[PDB]
Amino acid sequence: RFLKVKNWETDVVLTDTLHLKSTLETGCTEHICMGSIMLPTKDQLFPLAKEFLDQYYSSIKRFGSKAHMDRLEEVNKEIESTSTYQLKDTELIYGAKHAWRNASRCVGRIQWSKLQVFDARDCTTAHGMFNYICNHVKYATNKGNLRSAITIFPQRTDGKHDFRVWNSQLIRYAGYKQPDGSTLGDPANVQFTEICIQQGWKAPRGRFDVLPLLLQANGNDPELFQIPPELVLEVPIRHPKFDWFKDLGLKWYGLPAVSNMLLEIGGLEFSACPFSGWYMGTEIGVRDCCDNSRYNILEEVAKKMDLDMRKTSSLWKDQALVEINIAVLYSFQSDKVTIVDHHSATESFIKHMENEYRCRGGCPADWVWIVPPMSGSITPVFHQEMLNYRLTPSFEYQPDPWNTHVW
Amino acid sequence: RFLKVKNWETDVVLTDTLHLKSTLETGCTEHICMGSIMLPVRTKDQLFPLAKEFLDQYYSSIKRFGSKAHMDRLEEVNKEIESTSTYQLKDTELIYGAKHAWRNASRCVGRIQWSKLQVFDARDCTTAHGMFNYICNHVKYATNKGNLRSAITIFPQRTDGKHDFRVWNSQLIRYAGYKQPDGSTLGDPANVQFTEICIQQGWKAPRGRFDVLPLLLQANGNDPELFQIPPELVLEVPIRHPKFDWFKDLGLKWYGLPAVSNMLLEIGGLEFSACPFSGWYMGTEIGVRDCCDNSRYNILEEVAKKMDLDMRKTSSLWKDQALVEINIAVLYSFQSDKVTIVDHHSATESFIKHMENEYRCRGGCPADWVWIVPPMSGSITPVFHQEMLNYRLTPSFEYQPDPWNTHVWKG
Ligand code: HEM
Ligand code: HEM
Ligand SMILES: Cc1cc(N)nc(COc2cccc(OCCCN)c2)c1
Ligand SMILES: Cc1cc(N)nc(COc2cccc(OCCCN)c2)c1
Ligand SMILES: C[C@H](O)[C@H](O)[C@H]1CNc2nc(N)[nH]c(=O)c2N1
Ligand SMILES: C[C@H](O)[C@H](O)[C@H]1CNc2nc(N)[nH]c(=O)c2N1
Ligand SMILES: [Zn+2]
Repeated sequence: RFLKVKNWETDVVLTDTLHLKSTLETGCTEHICMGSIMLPTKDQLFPLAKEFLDQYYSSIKRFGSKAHMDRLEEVNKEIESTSTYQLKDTELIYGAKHAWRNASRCVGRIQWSKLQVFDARDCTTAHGMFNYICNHVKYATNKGNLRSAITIFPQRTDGKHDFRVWNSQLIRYAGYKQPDGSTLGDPANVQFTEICIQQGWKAPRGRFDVLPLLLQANGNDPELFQIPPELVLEVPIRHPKFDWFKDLGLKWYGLPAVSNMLLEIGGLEFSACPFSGWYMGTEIGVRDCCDNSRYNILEEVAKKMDLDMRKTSSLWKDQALVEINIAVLYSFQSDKVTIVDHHSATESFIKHMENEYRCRGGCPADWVWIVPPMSGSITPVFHQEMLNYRLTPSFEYQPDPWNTHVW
Repeated sequence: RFLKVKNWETDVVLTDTLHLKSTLETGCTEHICMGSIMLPVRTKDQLFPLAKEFLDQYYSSIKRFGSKAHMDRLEEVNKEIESTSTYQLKDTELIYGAKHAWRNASRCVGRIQWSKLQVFDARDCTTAHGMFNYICNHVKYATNKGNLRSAITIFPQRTDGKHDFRVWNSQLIRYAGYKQPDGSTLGDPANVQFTEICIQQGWKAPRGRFDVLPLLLQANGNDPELFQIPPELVLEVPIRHPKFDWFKDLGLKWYGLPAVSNMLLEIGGLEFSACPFSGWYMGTEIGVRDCCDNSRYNILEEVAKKMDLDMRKTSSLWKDQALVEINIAVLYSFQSDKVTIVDHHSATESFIKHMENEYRCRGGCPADWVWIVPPMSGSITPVFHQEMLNYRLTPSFEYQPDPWNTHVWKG
C-alpha cells in the first residue's frame, strides 16, 4: 500500500503515500503496462465537488470548520437547483495551480505555485476571447522575461456551448503540402492550416507563418483572429562558433503556450484554458528542429559541419543534434528570452520531487516524458524511479474540435 | 481482445493479440503505473500446468500440436512430476526454452538476433571447478577472437532451493572497485561490495583501475569458490579517439564480452538459477553508462577539460559534447580492433524491423520503452517515437536475490 521509489545514482529511497488518493485510471493493468502509450449529471458531480472542497479547506487549515461546512452546503444546494456550481476565485486559483502540480508529464513543476491566473469566466464572444488571449500573451512574454500564466474561459455547461481554442498552442507555424511533394513549414500543422485556409485565412505560404487563432465561444462556430505581430516574440537561431548557422534561416517563438487541453476542477470542466511558461531548450532543438516529421534539419547541419555521413557509427547525427541545441540556448540567452537547459530543469525537478515527497507524501511523474529527448542518463531524472498516477484537479486531453463540432 | 500501438513519426499502427498469452504480473494496476521501477521450491500442484503450457507452446512451434509425440511427452512429464516432484527437459526443449526467454525479454533491444543463440548444456555439472571449466569454454567460444557469438550456458535447475547453482558475479567479466580510506574510489564504484566479498574469500587484489574480477562460483548449494579467468581469454579494447590524440592517455579500456550471470531462467516452471548469457555490446552501454554515469567511471569532466569546452555553465552543453566524443571513441576503438559492437542508431533501427516482424508473425513483441530507448540521443532514434506494450511471457529471464544475502554458509 505504501510504495518506495529509489534513485539508483544516489541510493536515496522515498516513500509514496499520495498515490492512495488517485482517482482517475492509468491505462495499465496487472497483465499489461501502457506506460509508453501517448493517449490512453447531478449524481456524479457533488462527490467530485466535495472531494475538491475537502482538499481546499484542508490546504488553508480550515478542515471541518464552519466555513468549510457552509460551502459544502452552498455547493450542494446549487447543484441540486442548477445542476452545476460556480467556483469562488480562491478555489479557481487553487484548482489551476494544482492541475499544474498534478501534471505527471511536466518537468517544470518546481514553479507550480507561481502561476498567474486570469479569470476569463465573464467572457461571452470570440472577440472577447481574442482580447483575453492577447493580454495573456503580452503578460506572459513580458519582453522576454517570461512569466507563467493561464487564462480560464467559461466552464462546460451541457456540452453544446463549449468554449474552445481550436489551435493546439497559441503560437505555432503553418504547414503546407507542396505541389513539389515536400512540405513547407511545420509538417505537424498541415491539417490545422487547411482548416484555417478553409475558414478564410489568407495564407502567406512561407516557412514560419504564425497561425491565426481559431476561437469558439459558447459552442458557436469558431472565428479567425490574427495575434498582433508585435506581441509574438521570435528568436533568430545562431550558433556561438559556427558563423554559417544563421544562413539556415531558422527562428523559433519564445512563448510555449498549450491551448488544446481541458482543466478539470472539482468536477467542473474548463475546455478552454490556454496556459504558458517558458521553454526547455530540447523542446525546440531536439524535437522541433530534429524530429523526422518536424523541421528535420540534421542532414543540413551535419553537411555544413562536414561530418562523415557515410555510416551511422561516426555519430554524425549525435554531433549535429548537440550543436543545434547549443545554438537554441545561445540564441535565446543572447536575446534575453527566458529558457532553461535540460540539465538545469531536471536538477530542479529532482529537488521538487524531494520537496513534494517530504511535504505531500508524493509526486506523480511519468518517466517516459520527464527524461529529456537527448543525453537522458547524464541527467539525474534518468536514474530516478517515479510512480505515475492521476490526481485531480488535472489537465486532460480532449478530442480536436473539428471532429466534434456541428457547424 | 486487440491492442493498438502507434508510431508517432511514421503513423504506422500495429495490433497486438500476443498479450492474451501473458501470465506473470507487471506491477502496474489501473491506479498506478510502475513502468520506471527497476525491480518489480515449488509444489507439484503448480508445476504440471506450467509444464503443460510450455510443452503445448513447444509442440505447436514444431507443428506437432496434439500429435502422439506431444501426448506421450505430456504423459511422461506428468508421471515424472508425481513420482519425483520435478522433471527434466529434453535437449531440444532446453534450446527452444532459452531462445524464447531471450525472444520474450522485453528490456532487450538486441532481440533481432534471438534465434541465433548457442546453448551450452551444463546440466551434468556437479562442482564449482566444473562450473569454471564450462564458463571458460563459454567465454572462449563467445569471444571467437573478436567475432562475437551469442551464447548461454545452463547449469542444473533448482531442486529444493537449498542446492542452488549460482554465479555470484553479476557479469562474467567486470572490473574491481576499491573504496579508499579518503572516500574516493579506485576502479569501478559499482563493484565495490562484490570486490570486498572476493578479497574476503581470499582473492589477492592488484588494486588498479581495471582489474578483472575473479569468478565466485557456487555448485549445489555449497560455499562458493574463487577462480581467475585465464587472462588470455579476456579480450579487452584500449579506448582511443579518431581525431583527439590525447584520448588514449586517459588510460581507458573496456572488455569486449558483455555476459550477464545473475539472472534466473524459467522454462516450463523449472528454474535455472545459474544461466550466464552473452552477446555483443551496444556502444552506449560502455560510452554512456560505464564511462559517464556519476556512480561509474565518471570521466565527463576530464574529457570536456581536454576538449577545452566552456565548463562554467551547463547551458554550453559541455557534458553533451564530451558525451558524444566518448561514444565515438568507443565505437572507433572496437571497430579498429575488429571486435563486434553495434551503434545505437543501427541497433534501434534493427529493433523496429524486428518488432514489426514479430507483430506480423507472432501477434506482438512485449517491449519496455524505458529500457529500449538509448541513454543518449533518445528522440533521434526510431524507438523513441514507438508506442510499446509491456507484458510478461514465459519462458523468461527474471531477477533473483543476490546470493550473499541468502546463502547459508557451511564453513
Ligand atoms: C515554467 C516553465 C515550464 C517548463 C520548463 C515546462 C516543461 C515541460 C516540458 C518539457 C513538458 C513536456 C513537453 C513536451 O515534450 O511536449 C511539459 C509538459 C507539460 N507541462 Fe509543463 N513546463 C512549464 C510550465 C508549465 C505550466 C505553467 C503548466 C500549466 C499551468 C504546465 C503543464 C504541463 C502539462 C499539462 C504538460 C503535459 C502536457 C501534455 O501531455 O501534452 N507546464 N512541461
Ligand atoms: C546480441 C547482442 C545483444 C545486444 C546488442 C543486446 C542489447 C541489450 C541492451 C543494450 C540491453 C540493456 C542493457 C543495460 O542497459 O544494462 C539488453 C538487456 C537484456 N538483454 Fe540483450 N542484447 C544482446 C543479446 C542478448 C542475449 C544473447 C540475451 C540472452 C540470451 C539477452 C537478454 C537480455 C536481457 C534478459 C536483458 C535485460 C537485462 C537486465 O534486466 O539486466 N540479450 N540487451
Ligand atoms: C506550458 C509549457 C511549457 C513548456 N516548456 N512546454 C510545454 C509543452 O507541453 C505540451 C503540451 C501539449 C502537447 C505537447 O505535445 C505532445 C502532445 C501531442 N499529442 C506538449 C508547455
Ligand atoms: C547479453 C547482453 C548483451 C548486451 N549488449 N548487454 C547486456 C546487459 O544486460 C544487463 C545485465 C545485468 C545487469 C544490467 O543492468 C543493471 C546493472 C547492475 N549490475 C543489464 C546483456
Ligand atoms: C511513444 C512515446 O510515448 C512518445 O514518443 C513520447 C515519448 N516521450 C515524450 N516525452 C516528451 N517530453 N514529449 C513527447 O512528446 C514524448 N513523446
Ligand atoms: C529508474 C530507471 O528505471 C532506471 O534508471 C533505468 C532507466 N532505463 C534504463 N535502460 C537501460 N537500458 N538500462 C538501465 O539500467 C536503465 N535504468
Ligand atoms: Zn504501467
